[PDB]
Amino acid sequence: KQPISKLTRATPGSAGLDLCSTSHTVLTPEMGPQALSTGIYGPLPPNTFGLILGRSSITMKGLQVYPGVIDNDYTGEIKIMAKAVNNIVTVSQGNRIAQLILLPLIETDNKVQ
Amino acid sequence: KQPISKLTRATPGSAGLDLCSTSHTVLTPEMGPQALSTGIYGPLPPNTFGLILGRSSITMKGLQVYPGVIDNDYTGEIKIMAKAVNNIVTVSQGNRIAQLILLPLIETDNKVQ
Amino acid sequence: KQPISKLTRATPGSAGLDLCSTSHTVLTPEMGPQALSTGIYGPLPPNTFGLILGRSSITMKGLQVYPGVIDNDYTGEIKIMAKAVNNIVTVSQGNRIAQLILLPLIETDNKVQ
Ligand SMILES: O=c1ccn([C@H]2C[C@H](O)[C@@H](COP(=O)(O)O)O2)c(=O)[nH]1
Ligand SMILES: O=c1ccn([C@H]2C[C@H](O)[C@@H](COP(=O)(O)O)O2)c(=O)[nH]1
Ligand SMILES: O=c1ccn([C@H]2C[C@H](O)[C@@H](COP(=O)(O)O)O2)c(=O)[nH]1
Repeated sequence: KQPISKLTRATPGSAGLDLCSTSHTVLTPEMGPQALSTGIYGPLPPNTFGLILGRSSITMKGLQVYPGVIDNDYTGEIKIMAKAVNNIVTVSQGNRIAQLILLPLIETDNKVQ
Repeated sequence: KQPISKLTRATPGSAGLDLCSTSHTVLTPEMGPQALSTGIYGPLPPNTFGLILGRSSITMKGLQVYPGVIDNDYTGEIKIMAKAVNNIVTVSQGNRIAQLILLPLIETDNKVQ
Repeated sequence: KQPISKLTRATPGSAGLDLCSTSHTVLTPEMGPQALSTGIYGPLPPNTFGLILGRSSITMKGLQVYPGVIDNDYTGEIKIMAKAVNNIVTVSQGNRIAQLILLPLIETDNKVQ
């Protein structure tokens, strides 16, 4: 059970923190959205929220990651929501399949329930 | 006709403001992108823009929300662009199907036309 | 070879900078994700990263742009990752098919490799 602080950036100017699946998973188009396990857990740094986005090299290989919002105070496991677009896609364990982007959480007076 | 200020957050640390459809809508894969009415209108707080994203529980049920950019000064109705991925999806009136994220609008010197 | 500074905003309050394809491209659903050339190159303003998102009018016409992360220091050509959802889509040269959003790049102590 690992916190977001254990994630790494590919390069200094990389916007995203790499996310890997902890399991070998095969996806087919007819399966629809699948939630892939990462072994990485919220919560996020104060005043930030997360966006899970695809890596372009993985998108172009036919695996769509659905953009996912990670709430600031989520303490569960970050999962990647993914779908094989046209073809059979195989994710090997430890392959980098998504990225976590951190963004400022703007305060508003919207009511909270 | 309701402003974004009438939206609510599920919880204090929730990144997104919940968006519901004002209509019962059935979607099938062959229908392609459909714009669902929300009865909620721009514009956005100063120096912010909006991103419409899916709720993960709804994505995993086979309804894809296409990420949508809400411009700061848009004064029209915020619609959710949505597609049934694989199966027939039914949206009941008032079910929460998307979320609005507010983000800082960065100024640039890019020319404006 | 044109920098992001040559991009234009539709309007002052437009969140996104317009991206056009430099080629006439026809897309069919069975083709899967295609990377469309823009002739526009990184890098991004300091402390920012980019998100490529669809234009709603183009999404509703059946062309899905996969959200793409542009790293701050990417110096290559910005490409639009796109897919025809259900039908045959034709992109004419110079038609605006996506938008670039600029966002703050938050610093973290995540290790960098
Ligand atoms: O791709 C995603 C999207 C969401 N979540 C988790 C974190 C979110 O805080 C929580 C609730 O999801 P949303 O309602 O924010 O979409 O689910 C993920 O693990 N992966
Ligand atoms: O999912 C969306 C995307 C856009 N719009 C509205 C607000 C945007 O300001 C306007 C123009 O769309 P874009 O060009 O920003 O994509 O359409 C929506 O209501 N829902
Ligand atoms: O839609 C996209 C996504 C990415 N890239 C380029 C810029 C990114 O910095 C680089 C690496 O992609 P990612 O790993 O950030 O997804 O590819 C694009 O040109 N278009």
